[PDB]
Amino acid sequence: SLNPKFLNVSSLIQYIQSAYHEPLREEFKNLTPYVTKLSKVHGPNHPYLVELKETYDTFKNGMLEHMQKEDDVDFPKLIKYEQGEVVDDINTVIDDLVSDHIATGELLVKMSELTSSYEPPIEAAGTWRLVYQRLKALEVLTHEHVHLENHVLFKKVS
Amino acid sequence: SLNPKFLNVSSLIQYIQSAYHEPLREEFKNLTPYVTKLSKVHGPNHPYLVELKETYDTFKNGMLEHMQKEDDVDFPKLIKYEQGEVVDDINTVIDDLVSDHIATGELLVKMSELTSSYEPPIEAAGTWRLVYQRLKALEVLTHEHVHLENHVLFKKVS
Ligand SMILES: [Fe+3]
Ligand SMILES: [Fe+3]
Ligand SMILES: [Fe+3]
Ligand SMILES: [Fe+3]
Ligand SMILES: [O]
Ligand SMILES: [O]
Repeated sequence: SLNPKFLNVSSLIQYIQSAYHEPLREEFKNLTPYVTKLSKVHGPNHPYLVELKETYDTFKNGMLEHMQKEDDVDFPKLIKYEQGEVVDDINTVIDDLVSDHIATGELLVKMSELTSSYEPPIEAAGTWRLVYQRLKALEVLTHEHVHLENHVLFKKVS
Repeated sequence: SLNPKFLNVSSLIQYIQSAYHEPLREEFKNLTPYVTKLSKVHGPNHPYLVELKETYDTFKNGMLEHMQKEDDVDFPKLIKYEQGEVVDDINTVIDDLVSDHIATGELLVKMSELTSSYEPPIEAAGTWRLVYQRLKALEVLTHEHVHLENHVLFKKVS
């Protein structure tokens, strides 16, 4: 099995973008209608599901803006720094990306708290259980993703 | 641990170069003196150690020339073929690389036969036991190396 420590900065970035950023965008497109439906249908009975929709939307919009910043501005800066060019704001860039990750992590903590980890009541059927499983999988994937960035990619440039 | 289907050709090549090629060159530099000393001290009364020295040398020079060919000429062609440019000898390239790996593999089975699968005789000590340990691990390392190229890297482009 392949050890990410041997990748250099630009391969680690290509890997992140293929394994994490693009599947994340696609899962967001696919999953948001279901979160919205769950809120619309059972939110009146259960107000924590409306809070879940809004926390999920905030989580999603933050992640999309964060991945666009990484793809368009900041990952290219890490690559330039690895090649020997002068990059000021390199620790500014790293610190803002770490701040973004910490915020995303606390939103995941909140979503999981809202759903009692991701345990659906016996009242739940179909769309409800789908949303819970997908949100749990999105949390696992996001944890792996930001751990790769924080403890491998950023350590190679700091 | 990485999933190779998200590494493109360029990144997987960089991976192989950091994880196998450069460590293998370092290990050849460090291990050769010990092989030469084992054959010089114990070779006279144990001629299979002299045969082992000559087989190891052949295996090692073939590996070094083969990795040079991949790094300087053939891996860049795999990357160009991934990137759409015309590389009308790609299959020739892959066939010669596969044939090289076969030849190396057979040199390894020979080295293993000479050493009874790298288990030292009782009367061996020190340098003799060191050489068998290091050769055993270098065979393990080389099989992984060759399997990654043959069955992951070369299948991305053929
Ligand atoms: Fe990211
Ligand atoms: Fe990130
Ligand atoms: Fe190789
Ligand atoms: Fe090779
Ligand atoms: O991220
Ligand atoms: O190789």
